[PDB]
Amino acid sequence: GSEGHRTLASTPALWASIPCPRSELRLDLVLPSGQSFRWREQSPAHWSGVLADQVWTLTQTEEQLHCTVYRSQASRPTPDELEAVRKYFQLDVTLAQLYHHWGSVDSHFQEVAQKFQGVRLLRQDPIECLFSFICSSNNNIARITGMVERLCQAFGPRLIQLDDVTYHGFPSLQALAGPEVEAHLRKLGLGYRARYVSASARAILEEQGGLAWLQQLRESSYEEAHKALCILPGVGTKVADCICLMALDKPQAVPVDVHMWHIAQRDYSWHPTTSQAKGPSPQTNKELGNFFRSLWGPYAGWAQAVLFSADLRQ
DNA sequence: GGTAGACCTGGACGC
DNA sequence: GCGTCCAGTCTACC
Ligand SMILES: [Ca+2]
Repeated sequence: GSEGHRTLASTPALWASIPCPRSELRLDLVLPSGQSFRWREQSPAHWSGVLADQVWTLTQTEEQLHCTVYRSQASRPTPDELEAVRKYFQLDVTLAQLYHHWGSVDSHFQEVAQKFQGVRLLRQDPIECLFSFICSSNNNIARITGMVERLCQAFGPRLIQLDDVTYHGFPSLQALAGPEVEAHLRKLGLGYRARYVSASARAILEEQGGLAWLQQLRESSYEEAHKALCILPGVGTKVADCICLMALDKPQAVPVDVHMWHIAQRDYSWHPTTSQAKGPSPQTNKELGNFFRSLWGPYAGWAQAVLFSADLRQ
């Protein structure tokens, strides 16, 4: 009863509400591995994970976002705690407003977007996002989720246990920088990315000024930020964009990959013009990214998320 | 400066 | 059921 993951039905007195229409947010479209890889629908329509260093379970109704915290006497979330939720979902950004603009300038978005309202971007932690996406390169979402999970089990701070699940917070730079971590990661299956995680941790900590460095990029320019990020091992343009776009408040960053070429090509008949080659290449990927930035504007990245959600569901 | 190949893993095809 | 193919960075190199 008071054990296991909670539910809106089962322990009512424990949930608080955040005004939020399913049109402005769709948990089933945002939390599935892709932006973050740490949320799990442990119970239908109920997603659990670590948010702001505590475990929560989120579920929604047609006009309400219900939340629940596990921290020591159990109680519905406090108001401030709920804010952390709004900050994470960047609720002050109005999806209706953004969708309208994109629709206005792009008939195809206009079409496709209808069935997939409520796709926004999570404001993630630089560290987690950096390393989560270092694991994403030349890989698929299934393995990535697995890799990230093992990584957090083995190196992240132990949080609280629900049923047979012991939550962990994302590892720290120090942790990831520790000795013999690479051999450890290799044993978890991150393959060659094992070294990348190990090296980027040490690199940040011993060559760029530590944690503060990343935290400074939130204030720098996308151009600068993306630039700086590329230094780290296993971090190219793509991963650099993911980080800028999902944790460094750079909403115009557009992560270009084979996925995107497919969309650019079959939905816009897009061709590289000022570039050289006909297929994917550093110059051509740079172009594809510019194409969408001028087509969608300042929040191009957010827009891309919408097409990706609608696409995969087909 | 702008290409090619190589690359840990493991679920998908295709033969 | 085996071998090839998918799902970004990095480096050797013309
Ligand atoms: Ca590929």
